[PDB]
Amino acid sequence: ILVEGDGIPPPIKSFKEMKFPAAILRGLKKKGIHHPTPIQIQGIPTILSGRDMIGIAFTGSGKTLVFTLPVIMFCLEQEKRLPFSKREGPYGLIICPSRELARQTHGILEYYCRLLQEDSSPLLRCALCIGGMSVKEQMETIRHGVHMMVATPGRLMDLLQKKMVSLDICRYLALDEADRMIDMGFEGDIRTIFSYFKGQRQTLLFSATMPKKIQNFAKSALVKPVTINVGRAG
Repeated sequence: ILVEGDGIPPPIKSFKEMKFPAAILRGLKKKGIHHPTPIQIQGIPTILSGRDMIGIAFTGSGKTLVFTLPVIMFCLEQEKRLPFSKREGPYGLIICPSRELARQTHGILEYYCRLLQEDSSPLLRCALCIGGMSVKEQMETIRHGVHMMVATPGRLMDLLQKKMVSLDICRYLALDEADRMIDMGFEGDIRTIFSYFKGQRQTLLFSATMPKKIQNFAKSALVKPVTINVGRAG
């Protein structure tokens, strides 16, 4: 693994020392996840410190936990401090290239959120904003307020234009497969989405590749990120 940037938070070698709630630790074990992977060991402390992050990583590296477990922890703290109102949120947004990936990530979020609620946390609310859903479905969930939203870029753009969603309290934005999303034509939509932020945000970008178009994108999207590169082998 290769890490670049100033002020790199030290790596943490176990999930327990990363301070996840017990319900999360129990759920990792139920999923057979016992020890962290290299991008988790270095990436989770980076995200928990509040820094922006570039993860050069692909499926199999354990990237998904890097960008899903911190945002659940942040939302849980926020919901305790001040319960979310109807029409409030999202606080955290994950954008990905495909319906099947968004569904998968959303289900991961709801899994951990269910585990937390079975252990006397509040129930956090997670929205899926993709194609093949009606105005009806989407409007419904956003009516109750949303902690976390998982979206594909064209659908999110539609919702933002129609003022059905607002990014006014969104403080966390993760881009999963940013290379794939730009190759598929969504650069403009993603860049436009960033301009819907009225205030500051922590931005995470995950990509298996890093060609010049993506290097330039990341320069525009992120601020002083820590880069973590798992390597072509790992």
